[PDB]
Amino acid sequence: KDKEFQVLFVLTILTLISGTIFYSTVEGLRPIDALYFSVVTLTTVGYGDFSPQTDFGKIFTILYIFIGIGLVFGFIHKLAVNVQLPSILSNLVP
Amino acid sequence: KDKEFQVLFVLTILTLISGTIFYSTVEGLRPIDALYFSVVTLTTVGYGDFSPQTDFGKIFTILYIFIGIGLVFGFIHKLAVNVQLPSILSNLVP
Amino acid sequence: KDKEFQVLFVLTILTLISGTIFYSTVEGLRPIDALYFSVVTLTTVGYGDFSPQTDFGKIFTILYIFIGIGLVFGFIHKLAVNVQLPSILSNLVP
Amino acid sequence: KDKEFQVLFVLTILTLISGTIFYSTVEGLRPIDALYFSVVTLTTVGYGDFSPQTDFGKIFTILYIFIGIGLVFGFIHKLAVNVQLPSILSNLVP
Ligand SMILES: [K+]
Ligand SMILES: [K+]
Ligand SMILES: [Tl+]
Ligand SMILES: [Tl+]
Ligand SMILES: [Tl+]
Ligand SMILES: [Tl+]
Ligand SMILES: [Tl+]
Ligand SMILES: [Tl+]
Ligand SMILES: [Tl+]
Ligand SMILES: [Tl+]
Ligand SMILES: [Tl+]
Ligand SMILES: [Tl+]
Ligand SMILES: [Tl+]
Ligand SMILES: [Tl+]
Repeated sequence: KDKEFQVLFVLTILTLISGTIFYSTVEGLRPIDALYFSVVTLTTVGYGDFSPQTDFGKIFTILYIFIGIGLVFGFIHKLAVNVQLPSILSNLVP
Repeated sequence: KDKEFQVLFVLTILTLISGTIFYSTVEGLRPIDALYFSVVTLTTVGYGDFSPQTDFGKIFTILYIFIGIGLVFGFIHKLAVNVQLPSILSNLVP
Repeated sequence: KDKEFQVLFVLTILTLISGTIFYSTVEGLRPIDALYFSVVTLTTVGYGDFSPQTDFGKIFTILYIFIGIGLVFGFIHKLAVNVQLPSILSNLVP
Repeated sequence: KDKEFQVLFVLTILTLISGTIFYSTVEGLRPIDALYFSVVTLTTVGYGDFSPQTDFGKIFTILYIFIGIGLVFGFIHKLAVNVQLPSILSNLVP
């Protein structure tokens, strides 16, 4: 639980590393924009201020979403259950 | 349940207060636009009519999403289960 | 189950009726655009091809999302479980 | 489980085939853009770089979302549980 959250954290980090490199290189975004876009994509926000322009970028984004969404939201949840909720409940009492 | 919903309500309010101040100040949005954007972000709608323009805004938005999504949707759900569904079911019968 | 799906269906319909009237009137959208926008909003797609321009539209959209998201996705799910999955499984065998 | 994932995979594929043909034809998108848009829609990302322009496209998109969202996310999850998580856990040990 405290130990499992560390697994999803690495996996998420690795997923975002992959998107940051792909979109910097193929779509030509600055690395910070590429990471931002990767996060905005896999959390399903999708502002569209960055969006792939090339057919290679679109095909990767299809695959990137299907693979990553399940992971990322897995991490958000465990962060919610096993890391966020404790601190909350511990602040309720002295 | 009636008591827990009040916890998530405050926490959500505090999360949206934080986004409203950050985006008003760093991204220069009117306070109402900043709150609207914060809500549109953390519910994962993401119209993109407002989107951060500065690197500081993008880095904060990455962190803001990961922290807040789990909270907000937690509140939507409890609102659904413990506050919305009762009124519905009570209207079914006299 | 077959009976409960009918409840969420009406409630969803009523939620979308409300958005269709509000956005037609306050934001000035054609009624079909207003319904489309209401659906695109409460399912959290959020293309942003329509987005509220007035402060009244933004305040309503904040409230509309928090109230409706929980409902709508409730209906999508029951449609998935109690109406979509049966037909699927019945087609598996003669 | 290994067998059920194959069911959702076909159904998802068929759902995306339908969107690819509809949006190519009615909205006039290149087939690759149409598939990309279908995926970006049903995963609720919604960049809005493509969005339907015709009333027929908007009405279909309303129905397409309500029908498909439940399916697609069903597939993402099973992919997460029954296909993604194993490989993860098997890499943990030799
Ligand atoms: K946009
Ligand atoms: K735009
Ligand atoms: Tl945008
Ligand atoms: Tl941009
Ligand atoms: Tl979304
Ligand atoms: Tl979006
Ligand atoms: Tl937009
Ligand atoms: Tl704006
Ligand atoms: Tl958008
Ligand atoms: Tl747009
Ligand atoms: Tl428009
Ligand atoms: Tl979205
Ligand atoms: Tl866009
Ligand atoms: Tl386009």
